[PDB]
Amino acid sequence: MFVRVMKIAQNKKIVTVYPTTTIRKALMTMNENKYRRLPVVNAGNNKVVGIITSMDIVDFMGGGSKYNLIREKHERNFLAAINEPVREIMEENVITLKENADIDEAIETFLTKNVGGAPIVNDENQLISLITERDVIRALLDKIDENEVIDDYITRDVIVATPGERLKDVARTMVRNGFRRLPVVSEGRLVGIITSTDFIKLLGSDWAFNHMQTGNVREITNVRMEEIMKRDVITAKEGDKLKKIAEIMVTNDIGALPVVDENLRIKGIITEKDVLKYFA
Ligand SMILES: Nc1ncnc2c1ncn2[C@@H]1O[C@H](COP(=O)(O)OP(=O)(O)OP(=O)(O)O)[C@@H](O)[C@H]1O
Ligand SMILES: Nc1ncnc2c1ncn2[C@@H]1O[C@H](COP(=O)(O)OP(=O)(O)OP(=O)(O)O)[C@@H](O)[C@H]1O
Ligand SMILES: Nc1ncnc2c1ncn2[C@@H]1O[C@H](COP(=O)(O)OP(=O)(O)O)[C@@H](O)[C@H]1O
Ligand SMILES: Nc1ncnc2c1ncn2[C@@H]1O[C@H](COP(=O)(O)O)[C@@H](O)[C@H]1O
Repeated sequence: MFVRVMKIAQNKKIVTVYPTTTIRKALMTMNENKYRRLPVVNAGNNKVVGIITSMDIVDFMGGGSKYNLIREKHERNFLAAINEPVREIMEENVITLKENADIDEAIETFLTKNVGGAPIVNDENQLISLITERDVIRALLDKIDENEVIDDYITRDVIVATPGERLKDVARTMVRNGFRRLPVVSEGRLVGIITSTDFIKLLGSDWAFNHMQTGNVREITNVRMEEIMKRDVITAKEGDKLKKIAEIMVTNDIGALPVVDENLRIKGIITEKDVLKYFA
């Protein structure tokens, strides 16, 4: 079937920033709009020139190569570094869809190009809209066979964080593996979840505005997972229906559920991208 992606796209206007928008302001925008994904456009002609997600912020904070903007150019000063324009840490060469793109293209793009959301552009590459894996799952939820089970879709080998792990280390794990969410596991048992969004929430805390002005930047990246993880996790289990799990994700704006034992031992993880393999 050939259904236009545009027929689904968030008919809300898309929140954007500009290349000269500071990292600080981009962070606030992410925070204020709850949107953890921001297209970078010209002011301008509205051409998509970049994209910045919470994962890019986690990179910048210590998880990857973008951290050297802080450590090197700005000699460990997180607060001066965030005055840098967003173009310094945004991803360029963006994966986009043409305004005539269809659902199957979007899905293939999500499944093969390891993205969860893509800007929809026209022929001038001006921003029209954006589509996420959630929008597609929401639109096709009642087209999932009610009997289809989650087993085949579960990612068995889970990359994990522990309650004692420092933020600077979990950030490495997230960025290196390209996983925004890590189940938190201790002695084989699920004790929580931590995501890249949590790291962003932390930066906009009173606790963090304190250490920055009178910090002690390092104390932010030294926080252990137990201090900030979500302890009570929406989990899935083998034998659960795929449609049930999918519905739970979409109705809660949650992208990932750790898959657990009745004893809370980790069997796997299932995410929105996995759900979309049903329509592969
Ligand atoms: N459409 C895109 N085109 C190019 N790069 C992108 C795009 N979307 C995200 N990225 C980049 O991918 C890297 C990982 O970010 P993130 O994991 O937040 O995106 P994602 O993989 O699309 O999200 P999700 O885990 O919900 O599927 C970041 O550097 C981000 O800038
Ligand atoms: N399975 C879960 N159970 C309980 N809490 C969760 C679960 N998954 C994520 N969270 C919490 O939800 C909050 C938002 O997480 P996150 O933004 O990474 O979810 P998401 O799938 O990316 O949805 P979105 O991309 O639309 O924001 C975080 O505080 C995270 O700890
Ligand atoms: N923590 C993890 N450990 C192992 N695999 C994971 C983890 N998180 C996600 N995956 C798998 O990686 C693939 C891409 O999923 P994705 O939704 O982009 O991950 P995430 O939401 O954490 O960024 C999926 O098959 C998913 O099950
Ligand atoms: N955008 C960036 N991302 C990562 N590291 C950077 C970035 N900008 C500057 N740096 C680091 O800061 C050092 C000095 O930068 P510069 O003074 O602008 O030439 C560089 O050698 C890099 O190691």
